Amino acid sequence: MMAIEEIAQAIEEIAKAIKKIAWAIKKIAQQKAAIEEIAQAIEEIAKAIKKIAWAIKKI
Amino acid sequence: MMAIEEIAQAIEEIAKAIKKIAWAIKKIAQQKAAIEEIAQAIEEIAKAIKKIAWAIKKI
Amino acid sequence: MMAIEEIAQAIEEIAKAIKKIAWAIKKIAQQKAAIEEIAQAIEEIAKAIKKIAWAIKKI
Amino acid sequence: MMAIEEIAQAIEEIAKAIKKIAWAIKKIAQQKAAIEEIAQAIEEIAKAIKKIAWAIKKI
Repeated sequence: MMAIEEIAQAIEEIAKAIKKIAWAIKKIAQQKAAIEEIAQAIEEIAKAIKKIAWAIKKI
Repeated sequence: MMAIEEIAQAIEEIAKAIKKIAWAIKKIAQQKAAIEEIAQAIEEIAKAIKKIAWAIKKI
Repeated sequence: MMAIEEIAQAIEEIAKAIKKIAWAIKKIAQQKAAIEEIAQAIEEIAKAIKKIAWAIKKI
Repeated sequence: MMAIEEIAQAIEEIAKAIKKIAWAIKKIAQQKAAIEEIAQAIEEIAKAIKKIAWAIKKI
């Protein structure tokens, strides 16, 4: 019970950190067209990882 | 039921975003021999992650 | 039994290696504001992955 | 049955591709002390991911 909830909470933290990485790569691309594509893909991965955390919560 | 299907759908989105990252690293390598090796490996990871999403669907 | 314990031990090793990556990116940022943000996010991911390993142990 | 075996096979492919990434980052570091640390950490992650694939096989 509590173990699966701990896993979901940890996965939520991972999604938040991956979104922070996407923003930083955006700023690197500003300082680039290919790097911007990487940052937008990383943002989509963060969104999907947050969806996984919620589904694990439902389990 | 619906939770495991949500996980598979999210993993499919992750594989699509990782394939987008592989293409972008390819274009960086054009702008490199080692970087091209990284892009080809990332493409194989995207292919394997999509296989994982389908197997989770079967579960 | 032993298989789930093996998975947790492997995930612990992954968290240790991700923390090593975060430190190395810190040193790259010293040699940078965006790169430092990436290193701090990677450290948080390592912390969360270690939490996942312990929860899998409890399972 | 077959779904869990498919997941293990896919995870084995991911470990092989991550080892290929580690070698490429090694060659980038040759072309660096921090980059070499990243490559050695990525190699350890590939080793751990292969251990996870085998434990999933045992499951």
